[PDB]
This record gives sequence, structure tokens and C-alpha cells, in this order.
Amino acid sequence: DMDSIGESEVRALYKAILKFGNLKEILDELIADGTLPVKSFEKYGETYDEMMEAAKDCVHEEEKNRKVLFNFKGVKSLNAESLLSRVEDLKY
DNA sequence: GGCCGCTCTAGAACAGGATGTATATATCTGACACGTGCCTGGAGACTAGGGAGTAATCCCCTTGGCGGTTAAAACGCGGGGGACAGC
Repeated sequence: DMDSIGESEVRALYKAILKFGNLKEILDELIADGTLPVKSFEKYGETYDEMMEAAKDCVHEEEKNRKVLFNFKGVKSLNAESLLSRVEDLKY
């Protein structure tokens, strides 16, 4: 199962990173406290990085548009700007 | 020095998650039927001896009749006891 990701896990990850930024430090605790259902740590890591890159791409698409929700694996429960800002702000 | 734009706050709408309940769908459970394979019993064939069947004769038993006598059965009558209904 560890290579799959469920929409409930997409939700839980999205909320987690909305609260905590680069979860991959904490992420073991976030599984151990049950915030995230059990999955491969590597899979959560890569799908996090993937959506960070997709958020950057969304910002490039905004730049293309002028010169906000976007899906993960079709799951619409995601937006770029909140995550990107929250992650960098909480890191700082 | 003035006005408009930008930012923040407030209200409204929509969606998702959480929880409980109902309904539909799937799975199990069981028995019957059919198919397959193997083994055993039945079927077929042949012979010899014994049992059954057939025939005759004789003897004993059973059936039928007669007569008389005796006991049993049938008819009769009255009274008592038991059975039946009630409470």
C-alpha cells in the first residue's frame, strides 16, 4: 500500500504542511501521532517536493498570465500560494 | 491639501468531514445431479445328481345316521343392590 496515496492522506498532508511547513523533519512524528495514515516516508517526501515544484510552476503560470486551487493527482484540495508562503515563513 | 485606491474586517455561501443508518450486493452453505473409473457380481454356458412329481394300492379315519337318556338351557318372577345423576 505504501506506494499509494489516499485522498484522505492528501488532505492530511495538505493541512499538515499548512500548519508546519517542511513536514519531512517532523514527518515521522506526524505518522506516529496518527495525523497522517501510515505510508512510505519517501512517498510523502517526494509528493511534498512535487507539489512544491507544482506551486512554483503555478507562480510561473501567474507570471505568464499577467505578463489559488490546483490539483494533486486530480484531488482539487490544494493551492500553491498558501503552501509556498506558509512554508517559507515558518522556516524563517 | 484633497480624493481615490488599497487593505482589512464582516457577512454570506459552499464544501468537506464526521457519524449513523439503511439498502443492495456478494458470499457462503448445502444438496443434488452428473460424470468417471474401478471392481465385483451377475450373466452365460455346461454337467450330474437329487428331488420332485406321478401313479397305484391299501388302510384308517371321518362323516353320517340312529336311539335313548340326562343334564343343561331357557323361560319366568321378585327383590335387592348397584349404578347413575346430582350437588
